Amino acid sequence: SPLMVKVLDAVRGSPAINVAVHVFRKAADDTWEPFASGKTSESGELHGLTTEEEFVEGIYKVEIDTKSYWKALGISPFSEHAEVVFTANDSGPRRYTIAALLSPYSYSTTAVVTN
Amino acid sequence: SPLMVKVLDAVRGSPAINVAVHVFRKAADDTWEPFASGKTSESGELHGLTTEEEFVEGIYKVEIDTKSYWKALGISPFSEHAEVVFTANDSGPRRYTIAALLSPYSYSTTAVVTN
Amino acid sequence: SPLMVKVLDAVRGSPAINVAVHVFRKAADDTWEPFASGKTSESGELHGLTTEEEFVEGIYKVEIDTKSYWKALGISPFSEHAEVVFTANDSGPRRYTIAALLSPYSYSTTAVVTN
Amino acid sequence: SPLMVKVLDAVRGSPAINVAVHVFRKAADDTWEPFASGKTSESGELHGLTTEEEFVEGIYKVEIDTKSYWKALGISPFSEHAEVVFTANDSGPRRYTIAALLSPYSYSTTAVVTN
Repeated sequence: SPLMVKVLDAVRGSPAINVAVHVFRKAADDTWEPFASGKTSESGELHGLTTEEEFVEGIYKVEIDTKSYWKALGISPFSEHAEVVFTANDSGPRRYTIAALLSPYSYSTTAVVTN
Repeated sequence: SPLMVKVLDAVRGSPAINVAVHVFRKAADDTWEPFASGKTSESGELHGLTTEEEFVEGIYKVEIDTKSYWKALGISPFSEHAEVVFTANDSGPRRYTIAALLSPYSYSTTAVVTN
Repeated sequence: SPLMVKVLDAVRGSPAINVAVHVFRKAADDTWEPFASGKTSESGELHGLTTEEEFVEGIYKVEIDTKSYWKALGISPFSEHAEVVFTANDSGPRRYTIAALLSPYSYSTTAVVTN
Repeated sequence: SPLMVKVLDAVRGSPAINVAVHVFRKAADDTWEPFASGKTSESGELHGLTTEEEFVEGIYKVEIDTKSYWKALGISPFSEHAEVVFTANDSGPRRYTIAALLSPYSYSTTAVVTN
């Protein structure tokens, strides 16, 4: 899959397991159509989201549903979800990994773009 | 203002000046309604966004136009906008400071919530 | 003070109060010599560490006693101390603000350097 | 290896390649003795640092030499190196991965502890 999502839990120092992830692609009407989704594995990773054929250039939104994750651990978080909006570009490297580091009130989202 | 946004540049170690920030509030019909907007000052902070009277309970979206900030520095970044979605004032009125740290391929969001 | 340290709690979204901070300066013989120390205030900031006259060029080590902060909250964290090692005033005198964000298994260090 | 180091470059959105990493263990005299070292691979990862037999409980320091990395990319950084001081504990999970996210003026170090 040209798009992968990896999530780490900075409170427990663990992969963030069973975190729902939703990917949307922006349509011609400037609305977000569902594109792909899943839940992170025991390794905190979500594979198989899409294929090279389906992941064409465009604007994508990745929603990592962090609020539900922290609620299940018993910690009240700040945000509804971590949101990454980005443009997929064919000229750059072929694989996009969205790496999220989560704490309840602070979090980072980084794109590692490789091939 | 009960809502304050601070934007910093992690490449140069400086405040991020003149960055556009748009705040939306989810309406009854689930659409994002415009709420407030402004641009960060020389300190990287955006003050005067709203007031205690206007900033009622709700789901807010803070959109930091950030790709634009980096492109102004000659950097083609990964993400279009930093986006922070949070429920505000659900336990009663609070003061929210959202600090966004900008890197070309990465964004960090931190919220300090006080009384 | 040309050197300011701010400590924030990423689990609770609050300043980190009463955190011990020790600053060292590398001596001619390569040992770390004590330079200044203090404890963060209710805002999470430690002011009054040093002066323009005392903070000369050199290699400085900022040690944030942080494992101790987390252990006081009932959290057994990964790291003993947040540690920031930097050369200061090598291009001339500057003002340094170091912001440390504390999580149990993670620490983030940000420096804002101004004139 | 029970200890692994992974490093990401938030300016380029890439693994941080060829980054020198030094691990020290604290001795009875409170001095840091060299323990293991290496340089990150094309994946930004450093494998084979140690073995379960050699990595006993104690206090360890991981120095990721970030200054040299940013100098080779043409960006003046804040810090001499990212430093992680931590205590290895036999009761917890067996594998420690130190995950570093680097920008020139802001960086995070997280321990992912698994088995």
